[PDB]
Amino acid sequence: KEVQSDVCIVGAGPAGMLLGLLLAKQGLEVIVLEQNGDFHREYRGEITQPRFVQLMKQLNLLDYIESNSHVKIPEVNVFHNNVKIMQLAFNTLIDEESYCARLTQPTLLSALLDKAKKYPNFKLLFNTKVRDLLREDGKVTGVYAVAKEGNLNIKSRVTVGVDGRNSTMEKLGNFELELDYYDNDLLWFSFEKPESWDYNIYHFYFQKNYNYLFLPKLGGYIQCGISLTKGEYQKIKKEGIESFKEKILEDMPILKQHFDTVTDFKSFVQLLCRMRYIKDWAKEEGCMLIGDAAHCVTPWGAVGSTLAMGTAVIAADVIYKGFKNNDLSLETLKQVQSRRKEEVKMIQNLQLTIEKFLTREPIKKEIAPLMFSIATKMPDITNLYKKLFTREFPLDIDESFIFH
Amino acid sequence: KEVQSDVCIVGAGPAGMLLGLLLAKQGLEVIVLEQNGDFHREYRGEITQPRFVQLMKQLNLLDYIESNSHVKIPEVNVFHNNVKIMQLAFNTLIDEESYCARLTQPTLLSALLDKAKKYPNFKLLFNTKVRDLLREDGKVTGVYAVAKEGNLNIKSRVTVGVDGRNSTMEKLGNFELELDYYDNDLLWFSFEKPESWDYNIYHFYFQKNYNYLFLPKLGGYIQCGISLTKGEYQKIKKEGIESFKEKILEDMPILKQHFDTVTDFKSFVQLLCRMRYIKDWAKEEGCMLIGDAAHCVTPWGAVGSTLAMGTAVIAADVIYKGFKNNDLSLETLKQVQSRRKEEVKMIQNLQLTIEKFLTREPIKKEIAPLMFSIATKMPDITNLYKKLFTREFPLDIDESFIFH
Amino acid sequence: KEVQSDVCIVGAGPAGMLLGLLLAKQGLEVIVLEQNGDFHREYRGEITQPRFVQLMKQLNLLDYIESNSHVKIPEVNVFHNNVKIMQLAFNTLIDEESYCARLTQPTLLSALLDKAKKYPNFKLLFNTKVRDLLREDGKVTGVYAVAKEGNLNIKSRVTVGVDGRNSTMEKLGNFELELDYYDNDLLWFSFEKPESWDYNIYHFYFQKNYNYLFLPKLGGYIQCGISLTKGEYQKIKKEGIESFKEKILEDMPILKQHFDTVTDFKSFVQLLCRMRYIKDWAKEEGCMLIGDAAHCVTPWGAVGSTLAMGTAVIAADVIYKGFKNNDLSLETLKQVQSRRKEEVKMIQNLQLTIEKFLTREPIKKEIAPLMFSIATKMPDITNLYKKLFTREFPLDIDESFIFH
Ligand SMILES: Cc1cc2nc3c(=O)[nH]c(=O)nc-3n(C[C@H](O)[C@H](O)[C@H](O)COP(=O)(O)OP(=O)(O)OC[C@H]3O[C@@H](n4cnc5c(N)ncnc54)[C@H](O)[C@@H]3O)c2cc1C
Ligand SMILES: Cc1cc2nc3c(=O)[nH]c(=O)nc-3n(C[C@H](O)[C@H](O)[C@H](O)COP(=O)(O)OP(=O)(O)OC[C@H]3O[C@@H](n4cnc5c(N)ncnc54)[C@H](O)[C@@H]3O)c2cc1C
Ligand SMILES: Cc1cc2nc3c(=O)[nH]c(=O)nc-3n(C[C@H](O)[C@H](O)[C@H](O)COP(=O)(O)OP(=O)(O)OC[C@H]3O[C@@H](n4cnc5c(N)ncnc54)[C@H](O)[C@@H]3O)c2cc1C
Ligand SMILES: CCCCCC/C=C\CCCCCCCC(=O)O[C@H](COC(=O)CCCCCCC/C=C/CCCCCCCC)COP(=O)(O)OC[C@H](O)CO
Ligand SMILES: CCCCCC/C=C\CCCCCCCC(=O)O[C@H](COC(=O)CCCCCCC/C=C\CCCCCCCC)COP(=O)(O)OC[C@H](O)CO
Ligand SMILES: CCCCCC/C=C\CCCCCCCC(=O)O[C@H](COC(=O)CCCCCCC/C=C\CCCCCCCC)COP(=O)(O)OC[C@H](O)CO
Repeated sequence: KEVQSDVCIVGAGPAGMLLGLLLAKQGLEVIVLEQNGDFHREYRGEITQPRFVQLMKQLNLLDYIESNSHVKIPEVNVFHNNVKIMQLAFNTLIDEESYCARLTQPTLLSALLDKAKKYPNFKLLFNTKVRDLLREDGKVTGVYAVAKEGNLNIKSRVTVGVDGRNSTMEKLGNFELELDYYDNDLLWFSFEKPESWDYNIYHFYFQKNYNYLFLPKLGGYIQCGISLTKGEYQKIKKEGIESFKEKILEDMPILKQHFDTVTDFKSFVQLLCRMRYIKDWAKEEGCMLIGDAAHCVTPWGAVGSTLAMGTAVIAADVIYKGFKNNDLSLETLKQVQSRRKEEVKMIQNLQLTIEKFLTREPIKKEIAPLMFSIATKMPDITNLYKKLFTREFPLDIDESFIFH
Repeated sequence: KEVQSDVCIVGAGPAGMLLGLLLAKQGLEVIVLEQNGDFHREYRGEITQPRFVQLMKQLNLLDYIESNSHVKIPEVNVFHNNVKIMQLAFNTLIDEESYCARLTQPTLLSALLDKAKKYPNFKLLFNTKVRDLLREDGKVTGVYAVAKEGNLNIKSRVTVGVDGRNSTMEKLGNFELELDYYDNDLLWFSFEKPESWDYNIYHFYFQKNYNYLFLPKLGGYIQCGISLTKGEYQKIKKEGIESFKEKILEDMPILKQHFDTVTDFKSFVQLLCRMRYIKDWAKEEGCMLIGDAAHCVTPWGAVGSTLAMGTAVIAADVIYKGFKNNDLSLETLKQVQSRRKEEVKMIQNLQLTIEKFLTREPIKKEIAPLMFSIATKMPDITNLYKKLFTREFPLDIDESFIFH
Repeated sequence: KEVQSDVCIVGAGPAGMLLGLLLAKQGLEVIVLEQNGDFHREYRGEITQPRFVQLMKQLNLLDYIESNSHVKIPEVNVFHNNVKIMQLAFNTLIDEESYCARLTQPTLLSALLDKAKKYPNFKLLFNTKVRDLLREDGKVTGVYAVAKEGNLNIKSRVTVGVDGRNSTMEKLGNFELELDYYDNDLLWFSFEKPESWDYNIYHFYFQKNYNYLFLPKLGGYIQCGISLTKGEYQKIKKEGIESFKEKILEDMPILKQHFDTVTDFKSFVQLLCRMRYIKDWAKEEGCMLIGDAAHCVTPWGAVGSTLAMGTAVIAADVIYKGFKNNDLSLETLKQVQSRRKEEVKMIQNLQLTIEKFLTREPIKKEIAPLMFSIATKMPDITNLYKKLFTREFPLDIDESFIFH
């Protein structure tokens, strides 16, 4: 059918969903579309940042978010050859409360949906794959989508895409990619937590054969990612499962119990560490790109979700200002990028610098952990930690967006 | 009065001058405006790069330029506490001709002008500072300038600004700065060459107090740049000339003879190591920013002039193609940036990495040279050399640009 | 025959000898057996630590030992390509007197023997090589040895093995060895001291071909050790003496006068840099392994003798406590290991980290020296110096062990 509204957010991710309710409490007609059936269809990570806590307290949602199931990671540890080389507790970064949080994306999305659906002007449609844009009169008037019931021409003055790195809307509008980075990947597998370890951990190991990352998998497990170069996993698959198991157990002898029942490669998940940046997030009238669709980043420090959420809150700010001033021009849509540009670019440069440490070249794989140990012992490093984990000042938002 | 041409180039530096004649030999009408009375008025540099040799040989200009006054520099040396830690002969980078050169901008510009003025369709005006842009019918039509003898209203299909880092057309057209970096400065002074030293040198020194750069100043002298942090030269002036002289002679005792007659700071010249990148070099029809006005860089590797010249060559190719096809809109003008983007950005990122070694912070200052040594002993380092000093492939340009 | 006492110490090296007299003044019955004829038979080193001085002045023995012949080494220097990269004066590590000391093991052992022989309950037998343990009634009750006159069945409640790395009692009791490290060796030779050098030196040199160590050999000479990889010595011997001499003199031209008279490999002495750690030093009643037989280490920093002496002091404390308490079970003998474990493991890990600098691999050999320079320029290097050279707190022992 034909339904008309004010804001159409393609994608029900953590960003759009946030952008879903921030406008919903402002009295705007909001429709949020997702192609999936729910938030459980795809696993998009669990670890968050102290920046997330900062934003939740800034929006006065910290207590409501904390009431759900979560785990507080107090610090991050880096080991070299099973010897600790760096330690950083998140509570020393800012005076207020700060901590990493194992908080599943489905649970946070469910909480946001529960809070948002109390507003009648909010409509969330699942199983709705957007097909194209109603680019009419030289501007984006709405979107043509298929609901699965029928075909919808859903019109809105603003159409915002948060479709993630695998965004179809990136090419529906002529959005030019000015940064496409893909150099490494991760091999994820979950194993039962050993009794010698803690559950609330955030660990990175430099070892002889591979580099490892250990995170608190939901349910009392430990979720470990092995860092590999792009195009190296199929070489390992050809080389044989036995060699991979031997090289892993030589590096991490405690994984022997889990690998005793491992005999093949299909228990691992290949995560592609992609990073992207759109040349201009808004270039037409009524269309703009925020979230992972525009500034997706690598999962080092768990900054991607918080970055998307901050960009979504800035976009809600700009959209509300445009509605109040009756000025939703494209130059108003440039404001979102002009405000998030410094944060996003600084974060992306930090991620590039961190990814430089993951080199697996003959001499560089051996000099990287020592380089990391030198870098973490500089007196400046603390500031860098803040640049990577906290927002120095809260995002300038109107007091109307604060929840009570 | 009323002067009508095809191309109007504001700026007669090495880039525009090249763009001045590359189109001039194509048969187009070219007018080049310069505020200075000659090329000798400002000192704009001496050192070139093997990229310059590659570009000259590609255009079949190498013999003509090499017939002038130049000094071939075969290698760059780096020292730590007066002990060499790095060496690189340029002839090993590529199989063709590869060498740095001492070549003053005035003589290169004089050679280019001598070649260009033989074409009747090329005109050059000196002491003609551009004031306004003749923006009419929603597009840039020409420039209003003052010649010192009258007020000229020059009309041309293409108006190209190569004004340099201190560009007046940078704001006449609303051009945005995507990057603006300024972290260090160079204190330049020339001293007579000691008999122990060679003339065709390119030397860098990590010393106790200051880092030094030595280049062959024209006339049998040696020009030295002392690297300082931004805003630190005033502190040095306050502290006194005697302390500065003592710390300089402690680092480099060979400078004693020159400093025997230095009693004040009015002989050193301060250079601001600014690096800039324009968001989009073409944003209006009939106007464009290329060269140092768009992608000015730091003087680490002598890449600035060659980069500007390559941008000018690509711009000449694009402009000639557009004139041939009778299509000089904004879309075709936006091709120069797309064709120079990756090279310019890679060079700027390498410059940022190199400038990271110039830190004067308490702890980082003493380990920075050693880091540099570790950098120069990597197996990959030679590729980096090829990325910094040479061009992998010649510029994709039409055959009529080759001189005979 | 039949000899019955309290303590039987197999081995009369610096550790056991110390524990030989510490218990002797407690009134216990002690026999110390040594297979050698005297303390001059085997060269066991000359360099001590400030830790040794701390231990000697803790027992009120510093003035007695210092009355002998010794050379005070005030500092340790590290050079790279004949240029000093590190300096450390030991007196800045603790407020008390702190220095290294060239003190020949025969001299210290003779002083300890002279102090101990005044006690009639102390008996030392040279040329009495132990052969077996009298393990009876499910526990060790003594030793069967041969004195060169007769066969001695020595009976003692406590039997302590300090036989060293070549321990013959290491396998008499099934002592599990949980760390067997051997990666490098040292080629030792003594040469006449040049007048340009100081005698009391502790010098390390990173050079082009080999790494060198210079110590004050007794008699006004200089003891030099060339660091080599395991098994490389016989490759050098096959390659020829002349090539070895040329590569040595290229690295250290000051050695030309000594190497003018060198024409064979029979002047150098090969020392194997082994480092062992027994899993548990006490596993049954009436037997124990301490000292070099338990925690042998590499000779970097001169830590082995002081570590063995400290272990012997702790073992004497535990043995006296058990004898006074009348409790000499396995669980009270485990106290020595439980108390020395942290110190010994910290020292051994530091030795591993130091030995990592002695790599001779193609590219790693060149970045190792200036990797050493970086680590010595860290803000926390002084804590590492204190941990590697000094003891933070004195060993907790009774006043009865203090000499008067
Ligand atoms: C496999 C994986 C693992 C990750 N792990 C972590 C981690 O451990 N820690 C961390 O901090 N971050 C992690 N991330 C990143 C994190 O998920 C993102 O930063 C976050 O999702 C940002 O929100 P978003 O809405 O922009 O992205 P997404 O939530 O991924 O946006 C995509 C959403 O839009 C919908 N959609 C897409 N296209 C369409 C369309 N055409 N029509 C309709 N709906 C559409 C999808 O159904 C989905 O709901 C991970 C991401 C992935 C892909
Ligand atoms: C002190 C100094 C030293 C340098 N040393 C080196 C070096 O050793 N090596 C190296 O590789 N690079 C060096 N450079 C950089 C190098 O000079 C530039 O990168 C290069 O000239 C770029 O070419 P261009 O024509 O775009 O710039 P420019 O040479 O600056 O060209 C701009 C010209 O246009 C004129 N102009 C500006 N505005 C107007 C206007 N409104 N109307 C009319 N004319 C106008 C200017 O007067 C100037 O003549 C140095 C620069 C400086 C300032
Ligand atoms: C060549 C060399 C150079 C060294 N240089 C230094 C140095 O510069 N600085 C430093 O701090 N350390 C040095 N050391 C190490 C130092 O000698 C030992 O760490 C130290 O002696 C430890 O004390 P210990 O008595 O347990 O060892 P040792 O003195 O080696 O113990 C062996 C003793 O036990 C006796 N013994 C062994 N087996 C039997 C048996 N079956 N029956 C009877 N007696 C037996 C031997 O006769 C000898 O007296 C060096 C060692 C060597 C081999
Ligand atoms: C080399 C033979 C010995 C020569 C010395 C002779 C006798 C005595 C002097 C002993 C000095 C030994 C210095 C050891 C330095 C060292 O590695 O210690 C470290 C130094 O601290 C650092 O982490 C600083 C940077 C460390 C750099 C890596 C050092 C270990 C690596 C060795 C390999 C070197 C060759 C290169 C191989 C790899 C190339 C591909 C201890 O660190 P920590 O975490 O315990 O504490 C921090 C510290 O206090 C600084 O803040
Ligand atoms: C490797 C993955 C990391 C695993 C844990 C991830 C999760 C949490 C931990 C987060 C902490 C990460 C911080 C690492 C330190 C770091 O990036 O430092 C850097 C230090 O400075 C830099 O810019 C370093 C440049 C990039 C270094 C690349 C690493 C080189 C390693 C191996 C390849 C060897 C080839 C080079 C050898 C030559 C040496 C120079 C941050 O720089 P900055 O300018 O942003 O800030 C500087 C700072 O404030 C003080 O200098
Ligand atoms: C220093 C001023 C310039 C002096 C030279 C003058 C003229 C010409 C010579 C130019 C030679 C420049 C080469 C410098 C090395 C360099 O850029 O390498 C780098 C090597 O890798 C890096 O990114 C190194 C990190 C950047 C430098 C960090 C700053 C180090 C100094 C001080 C801060 C110390 C704390 C931070 C430590 C970080 C761990 C390394 C470029 O990386 P890449 O991936 O592009 O290339 C890899 C390469 O093949 C391996 O090295």
